[PDB]
Amino acid sequence: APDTSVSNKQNFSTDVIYQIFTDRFSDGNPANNPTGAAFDGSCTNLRLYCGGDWQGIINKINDGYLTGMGITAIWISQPVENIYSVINYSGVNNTAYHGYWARDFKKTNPAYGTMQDFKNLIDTAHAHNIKVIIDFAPNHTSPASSDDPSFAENGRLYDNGNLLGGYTNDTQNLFHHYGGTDFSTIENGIYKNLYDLADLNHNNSSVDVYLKDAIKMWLDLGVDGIRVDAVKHMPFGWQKSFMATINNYKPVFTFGEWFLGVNEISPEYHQFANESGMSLLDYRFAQKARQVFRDNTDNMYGLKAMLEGSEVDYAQVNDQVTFIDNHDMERFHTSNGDRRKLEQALAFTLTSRGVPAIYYGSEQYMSGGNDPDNRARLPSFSTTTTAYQVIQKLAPLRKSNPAIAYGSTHERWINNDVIIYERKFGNNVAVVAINRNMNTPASITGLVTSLPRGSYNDVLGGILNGNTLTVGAGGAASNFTLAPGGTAVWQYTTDATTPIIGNVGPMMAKPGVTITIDGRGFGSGKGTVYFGTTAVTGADIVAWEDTQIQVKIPAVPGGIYDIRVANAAGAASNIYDNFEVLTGDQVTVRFVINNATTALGQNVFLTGNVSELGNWDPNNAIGPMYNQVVYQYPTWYYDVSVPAGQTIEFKFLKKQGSTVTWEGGANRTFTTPTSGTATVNVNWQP
Ligand SMILES: C[C@H]1O[C@H](O[C@H]2[C@H](O)[C@@H](O)[C@H](O)O[C@@H]2CO)[C@H](O)[C@@H](O)[C@@H]1N[C@H]1C=C(CO)[C@@H](O[C@H]2O[C@H](CO)[C@@H](O)[C@H](O)[C@H]2O)[C@H](O)[C@H]1O
Ligand SMILES: OC[C@H]1O[C@@H](O)[C@H](O)[C@@H](O)[C@@H]1O
Ligand SMILES: OC[C@H]1O[C@H](O)[C@H](O)[C@@H](O)[C@@H]1O
Ligand SMILES: OC[C@H]1O[C@H](O)[C@H](O)[C@@H](O)[C@@H]1O
Ligand SMILES: [Ca+2]
Ligand SMILES: [Ca+2]
Repeated sequence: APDTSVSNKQNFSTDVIYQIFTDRFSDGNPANNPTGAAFDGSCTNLRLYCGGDWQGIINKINDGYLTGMGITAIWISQPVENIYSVINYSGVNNTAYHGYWARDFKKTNPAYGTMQDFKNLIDTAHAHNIKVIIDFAPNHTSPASSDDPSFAENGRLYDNGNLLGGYTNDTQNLFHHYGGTDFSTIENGIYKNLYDLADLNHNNSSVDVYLKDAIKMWLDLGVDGIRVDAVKHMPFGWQKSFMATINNYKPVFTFGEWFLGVNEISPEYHQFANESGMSLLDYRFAQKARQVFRDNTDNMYGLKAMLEGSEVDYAQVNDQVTFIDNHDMERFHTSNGDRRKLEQALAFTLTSRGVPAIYYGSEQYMSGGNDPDNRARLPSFSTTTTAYQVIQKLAPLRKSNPAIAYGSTHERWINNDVIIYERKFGNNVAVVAINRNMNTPASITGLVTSLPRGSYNDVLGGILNGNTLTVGAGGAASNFTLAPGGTAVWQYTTDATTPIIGNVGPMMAKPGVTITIDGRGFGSGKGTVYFGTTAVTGADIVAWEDTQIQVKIPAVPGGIYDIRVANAAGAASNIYDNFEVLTGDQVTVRFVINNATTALGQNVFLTGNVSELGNWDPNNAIGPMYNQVVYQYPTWYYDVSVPAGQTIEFKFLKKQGSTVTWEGGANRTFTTPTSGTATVNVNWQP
């Protein structure tokens, strides 16, 4: 299939995602609406159910509202059955309209629809070449008080109707009972409850296996992507085995939400995108795009620096989901904000690297503050707003122009208010010029691009006041004045003669799994895929065509590999690095070490003999381990994804700066379970 196919569930850079709060989009079936205190048909109480459902999204795909816009992926509210309680928080009544308060991950939320409505949504979306991404929130079930078992549904978790347990009298320890987080540390935020949500205990084998069985069920129903909620609040080791479960079973594009505020750059955030096996919502892009295009607290140099810097800091920048607002931010468009600002920011996101996500109602200029006011019902389904037309013209370029789906980003002209950047992938080029100043025209002189000579028409058709670009010899453009608020997109596409890899998904899997390599110039005839210097040819290449290769990961040792393609003619591609071949299936094991006293700045880490534990390398050791919530110093603990069903050797070490102190004695051995979790409780060997 080509890279742009609806069946490419592994990579979404050629897609434009439309993020839908199911309840707030279209009530296509009023018979499934909540009744009583849980429902507000006027949707003026934004914490109640307004009635929107999966039949409503089907109707909007069918009648061309979503497809007219060029949307090729929808991201909907978590589909699982939620609690039915209307919770009163100091006066306001609150319901599970948002899908985040699960009670059964194997059943649907009936307000949204039946399991048959879900399959009809999947099939209708696919028949219209729309991929379906669902939220999945495995961190917690629902508001619970162990002190008051009658509050809400006491966080109860059911397994396809069968009650597993609740928060009060949790003798099985399905949940964490350490109090609520104050967000002071990542550890604190992981093992304590978010607010009052009953925190699931992923170290409990029943919880571990249940959530992994539940995600496989939704993958069996044909979902094409997963947005994981609260990745900052679950153990990294468990989420890496969770990702290995998905990737070793049916790999689909998975990204998580790790919130970053304005100007916050976090190494942990970047480590998570680079090493977890899922990508992230690109809050670094979103916050800077809002600073430059919305709030004017930064200028185009800030924008250039984020684009240049993010291309390096994210190992796979083409997998990051970009957006200018979403459910956790005030809407981009303000009451007194010029609409041109929204239209430019959307033109910027749609032509930028990564996977653009448009929050529902952006095209209808919805404004609103923070939750719940950014989740109002969308007011109109008008197909003629300028913002609808901006998405309609630019979203198709993700499928048709590989420079926009995969290309590098090159700033070609800039000043405080104007950026002209170029996306390049082989000989495919897109050039985007944006003047954010709504008053001053920009005189552009000396612009050089990679466009062949010609008179390029603005793909936006002058609707954001763009113009034709005349390109002469050597990509030099004839000088022009960029209008106040002007935005223009110029492009050139042609065939790639060289194999060029633009994206690979999944990026972590065991031997035997088929990965998807997308790009251009692979040719029709089966060539060679290199994992390191290991050639994979012939029958292990499951599919080969010019834009997409599907190949089985060879049985190489676990570790990180560069991928490279050589077409049938021996021409080799660029290297696509950081592929992790896992040692096998994964299980999360909790390692607990007692009596590991440390100095200030000295932390305990774990390493061992499998790639998953850094292969005995102190620079790649797992940690720093935790030592405050589940166990307290000098006992340290950490949840680590390790190969299932085997004896690993490992040792703990203390690291402070450059100094590694290994524990003495013989290497430790442990035989990991085949599924479920295990705890290793040991004592520091001096
Ligand atoms: C729990 C959230 O924590 C992080 O995001 C926060 C961030 O820390 C704040 O500084 C920022 O101002 O707001 C964000 C949202 O609260 C984390 O990175 C996020 O992934 C995470 N937000 C998720 C999770 C939930 C579950 O609580 C959603 O909230 C919903 O639940 C509450 C109470 O249970 C309901 O009353 C709300 O109506 C729901 O939105 C977040 O919206 C979701 O984005
Ligand atoms: O500073 C690193 C470590 O040093 C210890 O002295 C301290 O008691 C621990 O709580 C800390 O994690
Ligand atoms: O008035 C606004 C209401 O919104 C929130 O849900 C608060 O929890 C609640 O206590 C407050 O009174
Ligand atoms: O057998 C004990 C030895 O095992 C491991 O290879 C450790 O790397 C080493 O530092 C330790 O001293
Ligand atoms: Ca309904
Ligand atoms: Ca948690």
